[PDB]
Amino acid sequence: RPTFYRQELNKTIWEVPERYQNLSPVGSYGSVCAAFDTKTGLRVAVKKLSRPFQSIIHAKRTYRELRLLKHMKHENVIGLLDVFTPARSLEEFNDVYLVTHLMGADLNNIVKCQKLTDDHVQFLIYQILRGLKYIHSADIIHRDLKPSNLAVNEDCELKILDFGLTRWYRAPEIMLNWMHYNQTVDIWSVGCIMAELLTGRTLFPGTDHIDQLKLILRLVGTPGAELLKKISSESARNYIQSLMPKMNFANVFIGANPLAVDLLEKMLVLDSDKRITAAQALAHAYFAQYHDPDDEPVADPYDQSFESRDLLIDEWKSLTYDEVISFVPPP
Ligand SMILES: O=C(NCCN1CCOCC1)c1ccc2c(c1)C(=O)c1ccc(Nc3ccc(F)c(NC(=O)c4ccccc4)c3)cc1OC2
Ligand SMILES: CCCCCCCCO[C@@H]1O[C@H](CO)[C@@H](O)[C@H](O)[C@H]1O
Ligand SMILES: CCCCCCCCO[C@@H]1O[C@H](CO)[C@@H](O)[C@H](O)[C@H]1O
Repeated sequence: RPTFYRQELNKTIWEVPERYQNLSPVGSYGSVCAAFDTKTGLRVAVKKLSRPFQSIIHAKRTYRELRLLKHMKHENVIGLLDVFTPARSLEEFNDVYLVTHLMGADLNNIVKCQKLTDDHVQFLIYQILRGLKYIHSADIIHRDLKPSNLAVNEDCELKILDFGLTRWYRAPEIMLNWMHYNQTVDIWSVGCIMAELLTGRTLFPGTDHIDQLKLILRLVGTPGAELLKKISSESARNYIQSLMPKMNFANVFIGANPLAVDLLEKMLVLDSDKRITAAQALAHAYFAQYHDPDDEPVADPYDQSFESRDLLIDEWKSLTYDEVISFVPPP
Protein backbone atom coordinates (compact mmCIF):
# COMPACT_ATOMS: atom_id res chain seq x y z
CA ARG A 1 0.00 0.00 0.00
CA PRO A 2 1.56 3.33 -1.02
CA THR A 3 1.38 6.53 1.00
CA PHE A 4 -0.95 9.27 -0.17
CA TYR A 5 -1.04 13.05 0.02
CA ARG A 6 -3.89 15.44 0.05
CA GLN A 7 -4.37 18.63 -1.86
CA GLU A 8 -7.22 20.87 -2.82
CA LEU A 9 -8.10 20.53 -6.49
CA ASN A 10 -11.10 21.77 -8.45
CA LYS A 11 -12.84 22.58 -5.13
CA THR A 12 -12.30 19.22 -3.36
CA ILE A 13 -9.57 17.31 -1.66
CA TRP A 14 -7.84 14.79 -3.90
CA GLU A 15 -5.92 12.19 -2.07
CA VAL A 16 -3.59 10.14 -4.22
CA PRO A 17 -0.48 8.07 -3.99
CA GLU A 18 2.74 10.06 -3.77
CA ARG A 19 3.97 8.60 -7.09
CA TYR A 20 1.59 10.94 -8.97
CA GLN A 21 2.99 14.46 -8.95
CA ASN A 22 2.22 17.82 -10.50
CA LEU A 23 -1.60 17.41 -10.68
CA SER A 24 -3.09 19.99 -12.95
CA PRO A 25 -6.81 20.21 -13.97
CA VAL A 26 -7.61 19.53 -17.59
CA GLY A 27 -11.37 19.90 -17.12
CA SER A 28 -14.63 18.21 -16.31
CA TYR A 29 -19.35 12.22 -13.62
CA GLY A 30 -15.76 13.13 -12.66
CA SER A 31 -13.02 15.72 -12.84
CA VAL A 32 -9.69 14.96 -14.66
CA CYS A 33 -6.20 16.16 -13.85
CA ALA A 34 -3.04 15.72 -15.81
CA ALA A 35 -0.22 14.30 -13.62
CA PHE A 36 3.15 12.65 -13.89
CA ASP A 37 3.62 9.18 -12.66
CA THR A 38 7.09 9.29 -11.11
CA LYS A 39 7.08 5.52 -10.67
CA THR A 40 6.62 4.73 -14.37
CA GLY A 41 7.86 7.95 -16.06
CA LEU A 42 4.47 8.40 -17.83
CA ARG A 43 2.23 11.36 -18.16
CA VAL A 44 -1.22 10.27 -16.96
CA ALA A 45 -4.75 11.51 -16.51
CA VAL A 46 -6.22 10.97 -13.07
CA LYS A 47 -9.99 11.07 -12.84
CA LYS A 48 -11.68 11.42 -9.49
CA LEU A 49 -15.27 10.19 -9.60
CA SER A 50 -17.85 12.58 -8.27
CA ARG A 51 -20.00 11.26 -5.37
CA PRO A 52 -19.54 7.74 -6.58
CA PHE A 53 -21.75 5.95 -4.01
CA GLN A 54 -24.27 8.67 -3.20
CA SER A 55 -27.21 6.72 -4.65
CA ILE A 56 -28.03 3.50 -6.45
CA ILE A 57 -27.71 5.30 -9.80
CA HIS A 58 -24.27 6.78 -8.98
CA ALA A 59 -23.13 3.44 -7.57
CA LYS A 60 -24.10 1.53 -10.73
CA ARG A 61 -22.54 4.27 -12.91
CA THR A 62 -19.27 3.94 -10.99
CA TYR A 63 -19.31 0.15 -11.39
CA ARG A 64 -20.18 0.49 -15.10
CA GLU A 65 -17.26 2.77 -15.78
CA LEU A 66 -14.80 0.62 -13.90
CA ARG A 67 -15.94 -2.67 -15.49
CA LEU A 68 -15.76 -1.02 -18.96
CA LEU A 69 -12.33 0.47 -18.37
CA LYS A 70 -10.97 -2.81 -16.96
CA HIS A 71 -12.25 -4.74 -20.00
CA MET A 72 -10.85 -2.46 -22.74
CA LYS A 73 -7.42 -3.55 -23.88
CA HIS A 74 -6.83 -2.01 -27.30
CA GLU A 75 -4.44 0.64 -28.64
CA ASN A 76 -7.27 2.85 -29.88
CA VAL A 77 -9.48 2.69 -26.76
CA ILE A 78 -8.73 4.34 -23.46
CA GLY A 79 -7.43 1.82 -20.96
CA LEU A 80 -6.84 1.68 -17.23
CA LEU A 81 -3.29 2.08 -16.03
CA ASP A 82 -4.34 2.13 -12.32
CA VAL A 83 -7.37 2.42 -10.07
CA PHE A 84 -7.11 3.42 -6.43
CA THR A 85 -8.87 4.57 -3.36
CA PRO A 86 -7.38 5.97 -0.13
CA ALA A 87 -9.72 3.66 1.81
CA ARG A 88 -8.17 0.72 3.69
CA SER A 89 -11.51 -1.11 4.00
CA LEU A 90 -14.92 -1.53 2.44
CA GLU A 91 -16.41 0.42 5.36
CA GLU A 92 -14.19 3.45 4.58
CA PHE A 93 -14.63 3.13 0.78
CA ASN A 94 -16.04 6.36 -0.57
CA ASP A 95 -13.73 7.57 -3.33
CA VAL A 96 -12.55 6.11 -6.57
CA TYR A 97 -9.67 7.32 -8.79
CA LEU A 98 -9.08 6.06 -12.34
CA VAL A 99 -5.73 6.55 -14.15
CA THR A 100 -5.14 6.43 -17.91
CA HIS A 101 -2.61 7.72 -20.42
CA LEU A 102 -2.49 11.42 -20.79
CA MET A 103 -2.83 11.84 -24.52
CA GLY A 104 -2.51 15.68 -24.27
CA ALA A 105 -5.35 16.80 -26.55
CA ASP A 106 -8.65 15.91 -28.19
CA LEU A 107 -9.50 16.03 -31.81
CA ASN A 108 -10.69 19.70 -31.92
CA ASN A 109 -7.11 20.67 -30.92
CA ILE A 110 -5.68 18.69 -33.87
CA VAL A 111 -8.03 20.39 -36.39
CA LYS A 112 -8.36 24.06 -35.25
CA CYS A 113 -10.94 24.43 -38.08
CA GLN A 114 -8.36 23.82 -40.77
CA LYS A 115 -8.57 20.99 -43.19
CA LEU A 116 -6.17 18.10 -42.72
CA THR A 117 -4.38 16.38 -45.52
CA ASP A 118 -6.00 13.28 -46.92
CA ASP A 119 -3.19 11.11 -45.53
CA HIS A 120 -3.73 12.46 -42.04
CA VAL A 121 -7.53 11.94 -42.25
CA GLN A 122 -6.87 8.37 -43.37
CA PHE A 123 -4.78 7.66 -40.33
CA LEU A 124 -7.17 9.35 -37.85
CA ILE A 125 -10.33 7.68 -39.18
CA TYR A 126 -8.53 4.33 -39.52
CA GLN A 127 -7.73 4.44 -35.82
CA ILE A 128 -11.31 5.44 -34.85
CA LEU A 129 -12.67 2.50 -36.90
CA ARG A 130 -10.15 0.07 -35.46
CA GLY A 131 -11.21 1.09 -31.95
CA LEU A 132 -14.86 0.87 -32.87
CA LYS A 133 -14.45 -2.58 -34.35
CA TYR A 134 -13.05 -3.62 -31.01
CA ILE A 135 -15.78 -1.88 -28.93
CA HIS A 136 -18.59 -3.16 -31.18
CA SER A 137 -17.25 -6.73 -31.01
CA ALA A 138 -17.86 -6.60 -27.18
CA ASP A 139 -21.48 -5.61 -27.91
CA ILE A 140 -20.90 -2.05 -26.73
CA ILE A 141 -22.14 1.02 -28.61
CA HIS A 142 -20.60 4.41 -27.97
CA ARG A 143 -23.63 6.51 -28.87
CA ASP A 144 -22.06 9.86 -28.46
CA LEU A 145 -18.92 9.78 -30.48
CA LYS A 146 -17.48 13.20 -31.26
CA PRO A 147 -14.18 15.05 -31.54
CA SER A 148 -14.11 15.88 -27.76
CA ASN A 149 -14.23 12.11 -27.11
CA LEU A 150 -11.21 11.34 -29.24
CA ALA A 151 -7.94 11.83 -27.44
CA VAL A 152 -4.89 12.32 -29.56
CA ASN A 153 -1.16 12.62 -28.80
CA GLU A 154 1.57 14.42 -30.78
CA ASP A 155 2.55 11.36 -32.83
CA CYS A 156 -1.08 11.50 -33.94
CA GLU A 157 -2.16 8.28 -32.03
CA LEU A 158 -5.80 8.22 -31.04
CA LYS A 159 -7.88 6.75 -28.22
CA ILE A 160 -11.59 6.66 -27.90
CA LEU A 161 -12.97 7.94 -24.50
CA ASP A 162 -16.44 7.75 -22.78
CA PHE A 163 -18.11 4.70 -24.49
CA GLY A 164 -20.88 2.37 -23.31
CA LEU A 165 -22.73 5.01 -21.22
CA THR A 166 -23.07 19.06 -28.83
CA ARG A 167 -25.45 17.14 -31.04
CA TRP A 168 -23.66 17.81 -34.35
CA TYR A 169 -22.28 14.21 -34.64
CA ARG A 170 -25.33 12.33 -33.31
CA ALA A 171 -27.06 9.76 -35.39
CA PRO A 172 -30.53 10.93 -36.40
CA GLU A 173 -32.25 7.97 -34.78
CA ILE A 174 -30.61 8.85 -31.41
CA MET A 175 -31.98 12.35 -31.73
CA LEU A 176 -35.40 10.88 -32.39
CA ASN A 177 -35.30 8.55 -29.30
CA TRP A 178 -35.88 5.59 -31.62
CA MET A 179 -34.34 2.92 -29.37
CA HIS A 180 -33.14 -0.47 -30.54
CA TYR A 181 -29.96 1.20 -31.67
CA ASN A 182 -27.64 -0.43 -34.15
CA GLN A 183 -23.88 -0.28 -33.62
CA THR A 184 -23.84 1.85 -36.79
CA VAL A 185 -25.12 4.79 -34.84
CA ASP A 186 -21.37 5.17 -34.27
CA ILE A 187 -20.60 4.97 -37.97
CA TRP A 188 -22.88 7.95 -38.57
CA SER A 189 -20.70 9.91 -36.15
CA VAL A 190 -17.51 8.77 -37.83
CA GLY A 191 -18.85 10.08 -41.11
CA CYS A 192 -19.64 13.45 -39.58
CA ILE A 193 -16.14 13.57 -38.11
CA MET A 194 -14.43 12.48 -41.31
CA ALA A 195 -16.37 15.07 -43.41
CA GLU A 196 -15.20 17.80 -41.03
CA LEU A 197 -11.54 16.72 -41.04
CA LEU A 198 -11.61 16.77 -44.82
CA THR A 199 -13.39 20.05 -45.33
CA GLY A 200 -12.50 22.11 -42.34
CA ARG A 201 -16.07 22.67 -41.34
CA THR A 202 -18.88 21.08 -39.42
CA LEU A 203 -21.04 18.92 -41.69
CA PHE A 204 -24.36 19.43 -39.90
CA PRO A 205 -24.03 22.55 -37.60
CA GLY A 206 -27.66 22.73 -36.61
CA THR A 207 -28.75 25.59 -34.37
CA ASP A 208 -31.14 23.39 -32.37
CA HIS A 209 -32.68 19.93 -32.53
CA ILE A 210 -35.06 20.33 -35.41
CA ASP A 211 -32.50 22.38 -37.39
CA GLN A 212 -30.05 19.52 -37.11
CA LEU A 213 -32.59 17.10 -38.64
CA LYS A 214 -33.34 19.59 -41.38
CA LEU A 215 -29.66 19.83 -42.33
CA ILE A 216 -29.24 16.09 -42.40
CA LEU A 217 -32.24 15.55 -44.67
CA ARG A 218 -30.92 18.19 -47.02
CA LEU A 219 -27.81 16.22 -47.59
CA VAL A 220 -28.99 12.65 -47.55
CA GLY A 221 -32.51 13.10 -48.91
CA THR A 222 -35.89 12.40 -47.33
CA PRO A 223 -36.48 8.82 -46.37
CA GLY A 224 -37.02 6.35 -49.25
CA ALA A 225 -39.79 3.76 -49.41
CA GLU A 226 -37.70 0.92 -47.98
CA LEU A 227 -37.00 3.04 -44.89
CA LEU A 228 -40.56 4.32 -44.49
CA LYS A 229 -41.75 0.71 -44.39
CA LYS A 230 -39.97 0.42 -41.01
CA ILE A 231 -41.77 3.26 -39.31
CA SER A 232 -45.08 2.36 -37.46
CA SER A 233 -46.57 5.78 -36.65
CA GLU A 234 -48.89 6.94 -39.49
CA SER A 235 -48.61 10.53 -38.19
CA ALA A 236 -44.80 10.36 -38.38
CA ARG A 237 -45.00 8.93 -41.93
CA ASN A 238 -47.64 11.53 -42.87
CA TYR A 239 -45.29 14.26 -41.67
CA ILE A 240 -42.30 12.85 -43.61
CA GLN A 241 -44.32 12.26 -46.82
CA SER A 242 -45.33 15.94 -46.65
CA LEU A 243 -41.89 17.43 -47.40
CA MET A 244 -35.94 16.08 -51.43
CA PRO A 245 -33.33 14.30 -53.52
CA LYS A 246 -30.14 12.75 -52.18
CA MET A 247 -27.13 14.97 -53.06
CA ASN A 248 -24.11 13.67 -54.94
CA PHE A 249 -21.30 13.55 -52.43
CA ALA A 250 -18.69 13.79 -55.24
CA ASN A 251 -20.02 17.31 -55.92
CA VAL A 252 -20.35 18.12 -52.19
CA PHE A 253 -16.83 17.21 -51.07
CA ILE A 254 -15.04 18.86 -54.05
CA GLY A 255 -11.37 18.07 -54.23
CA ALA A 256 -11.46 15.10 -51.87
CA ASN A 257 -10.08 11.70 -52.62
CA PRO A 258 -12.77 9.84 -54.45
CA LEU A 259 -12.24 6.83 -52.13
CA ALA A 260 -13.02 9.26 -49.16
CA VAL A 261 -16.19 10.29 -50.89
CA ASP A 262 -17.34 6.72 -51.53
CA LEU A 263 -16.62 5.81 -47.83
CA LEU A 264 -18.67 8.87 -46.75
CA GLU A 265 -21.50 7.80 -48.96
CA LYS A 266 -21.50 4.36 -47.23
CA MET A 267 -21.44 5.89 -43.73
CA LEU A 268 -24.00 8.70 -43.99
CA VAL A 269 -27.08 6.66 -45.00
CA LEU A 270 -30.19 7.41 -43.07
CA ASP A 271 -31.17 3.77 -42.69
CA SER A 272 -28.88 2.37 -40.04
CA ASP A 273 -29.34 -1.12 -41.38
CA LYS A 274 -27.68 -0.03 -44.65
CA ARG A 275 -24.69 1.77 -43.12
CA ILE A 276 -21.26 0.23 -43.45
CA THR A 277 -19.89 -1.54 -40.34
CA ALA A 278 -16.54 -0.73 -38.67
CA ALA A 279 -15.03 -4.05 -39.84
CA GLN A 280 -16.31 -3.48 -43.35
CA ALA A 281 -15.04 0.05 -43.41
CA LEU A 282 -11.55 -1.03 -42.32
CA ALA A 283 -11.39 -3.18 -45.54
CA HIS A 284 -12.43 -0.24 -47.71
CA ALA A 285 -9.78 0.77 -50.26
CA TYR A 286 -9.47 4.27 -48.61
CA PHE A 287 -7.44 2.64 -45.87
CA ALA A 288 -5.14 0.56 -48.04
CA GLN A 289 -1.92 1.97 -46.67
CA TYR A 290 -2.88 1.25 -42.97
CA HIS A 291 -5.19 -1.80 -43.12
CA ASP A 292 -3.91 -5.09 -41.77
CA PRO A 293 -6.65 -7.71 -41.27
CA ASP A 294 -4.44 -9.56 -38.88
CA ASP A 295 -3.92 -6.59 -36.54
CA GLU A 296 -7.43 -5.25 -36.08
CA PRO A 297 -8.32 -7.19 -32.98
CA VAL A 298 -11.67 -8.00 -31.38
CA ALA A 299 -12.51 -7.96 -27.72
CA ASP A 300 -13.03 -10.84 -25.32
CA PRO A 301 -16.79 -11.14 -24.69
CA TYR A 302 -17.87 -8.65 -22.02
CA ASP A 303 -20.25 -9.93 -19.36
CA GLN A 304 -22.87 -7.26 -19.23
CA SER A 305 -25.42 -9.21 -17.05
CA PHE A 306 -25.01 -6.46 -14.34
CA GLU A 307 -26.75 -4.00 -16.55
CA SER A 308 -30.14 -5.67 -16.04
CA ARG A 309 -29.65 -6.17 -12.25
CA ASP A 310 -31.44 -3.95 -9.66
CA LEU A 311 -29.29 -4.09 -6.53
CA LEU A 312 -28.81 -2.22 -3.35
CA ILE A 313 -26.49 0.62 -2.92
CA ASP A 314 -24.09 -1.43 -0.70
CA GLU A 315 -24.06 -4.25 -3.23
CA TRP A 316 -22.94 -1.96 -6.09
CA LYS A 317 -20.34 -0.55 -3.72
CA SER A 318 -19.08 -3.95 -2.76
CA LEU A 319 -18.87 -5.10 -6.36
CA THR A 320 -16.87 -1.99 -7.25
CA TYR A 321 -14.57 -2.49 -4.28
CA ASP A 322 -13.83 -6.05 -5.35
CA GLU A 323 -13.02 -4.76 -8.85
CA VAL A 324 -10.63 -2.20 -7.45
CA ILE A 325 -9.04 -4.95 -5.30
CA SER A 326 -8.53 -7.38 -8.10
CA PHE A 327 -7.05 -4.79 -10.57
CA VAL A 328 -3.69 -5.71 -12.02
CA PRO A 329 -1.82 -3.06 -14.02
CA PRO A 330 -1.08 -3.75 -17.69
CA PRO A 331 2.52 -4.81 -18.63
O1 LIG B 1 -3.02 17.54 -21.49
C1 LIG B 1 -4.10 18.07 -21.75
N1 LIG B 1 -4.27 19.35 -21.48
C2 LIG B 1 -3.17 20.18 -20.91
C3 LIG B 1 -3.43 21.65 -21.24
N2 LIG B 1 -3.71 21.94 -22.68
C4 LIG B 1 -3.96 23.41 -22.73
C5 LIG B 1 -3.30 24.15 -23.81
O2 LIG B 1 -2.12 23.47 -24.40
C6 LIG B 1 -1.57 22.25 -23.87
C7 LIG B 1 -2.77 21.33 -23.68
C8 LIG B 1 -5.22 17.33 -22.30
C9 LIG B 1 -6.27 17.97 -22.96
C10 LIG B 1 -7.35 17.20 -23.46
C11 LIG B 1 -7.36 15.80 -23.32
C12 LIG B 1 -6.34 15.16 -22.64
C13 LIG B 1 -5.27 15.92 -22.14
C14 LIG B 1 -6.33 13.76 -22.41
O3 LIG B 1 -5.24 13.20 -22.47
C15 LIG B 1 -7.47 13.14 -21.85
C16 LIG B 1 -7.32 11.92 -21.15
C17 LIG B 1 -8.34 11.28 -20.46
C18 LIG B 1 -9.62 11.83 -20.46
N3 LIG B 1 -10.73 11.30 -19.83
C19 LIG B 1 -10.81 10.18 -19.02
C20 LIG B 1 -9.89 9.87 -17.99
C21 LIG B 1 -10.08 8.74 -17.19
C22 LIG B 1 -11.18 7.95 -17.38
F1 LIG B 1 -11.34 6.91 -16.63
C23 LIG B 1 -12.12 8.23 -18.42
N4 LIG B 1 -13.20 7.43 -18.49
C24 LIG B 1 -13.68 6.96 -19.69
O4 LIG B 1 -13.17 7.20 -20.78
C25 LIG B 1 -14.84 6.18 -19.69
C26 LIG B 1 -14.87 4.99 -20.43
C27 LIG B 1 -16.06 4.21 -20.42
C28 LIG B 1 -17.22 4.65 -19.73
C29 LIG B 1 -17.16 5.84 -19.01
C30 LIG B 1 -15.97 6.57 -19.01
C31 LIG B 1 -11.92 9.31 -19.21
C32 LIG B 1 -9.81 13.01 -21.21
C33 LIG B 1 -8.79 13.63 -21.90
O5 LIG B 1 -9.27 14.72 -22.59
C34 LIG B 1 -8.50 15.11 -23.81
C1 LIG C 1 -36.62 12.24 -40.39
C2 LIG C 1 -35.28 11.53 -40.09
C3 LIG C 1 -35.51 10.07 -40.40
C4 LIG C 1 -34.50 9.28 -39.60
C5 LIG C 1 -34.65 7.83 -39.98
C6 LIG C 1 -33.55 7.12 -39.18
C7 LIG C 1 -33.61 5.69 -39.53
C8 LIG C 1 -32.54 4.97 -38.67
O1 LIG C 1 -32.52 3.64 -39.20
C9 LIG C 1 -33.21 2.74 -38.42
O2 LIG C 1 -32.66 2.57 -37.15
C10 LIG C 1 -33.32 1.62 -36.28
C11 LIG C 1 -32.25 1.20 -35.24
O3 LIG C 1 -32.21 2.28 -34.38
C12 LIG C 1 -33.58 0.37 -36.95
O4 LIG C 1 -34.36 -0.41 -36.10
C13 LIG C 1 -34.31 0.56 -38.22
O5 LIG C 1 -34.35 -0.78 -38.80
C14 LIG C 1 -33.44 1.39 -39.08
O6 LIG C 1 -34.08 1.59 -40.31
C1 LIG D 1 -43.39 14.49 -36.81
C2 LIG D 1 -42.84 13.09 -36.43
C3 LIG D 1 -41.65 12.70 -37.28
C4 LIG D 1 -40.85 11.56 -36.54
C5 LIG D 1 -40.15 10.68 -37.59
C6 LIG D 1 -39.44 9.42 -37.01
C7 LIG D 1 -39.93 8.92 -35.64
C8 LIG D 1 -39.74 7.39 -35.64
O1 LIG D 1 -40.23 6.87 -34.43
C9 LIG D 1 -39.98 5.49 -34.15
O2 LIG D 1 -40.48 4.42 -35.02
C10 LIG D 1 -39.93 3.16 -34.61
C11 LIG D 1 -40.28 2.14 -35.72
O3 LIG D 1 -41.73 2.12 -35.85
C12 LIG D 1 -40.52 2.85 -33.30
O4 LIG D 1 -40.17 1.51 -32.90
C13 LIG D 1 -40.00 3.83 -32.30
O5 LIG D 1 -40.74 3.67 -31.05
C14 LIG D 1 -40.31 5.23 -32.70
O6 LIG D 1 -39.59 6.09 -31.81
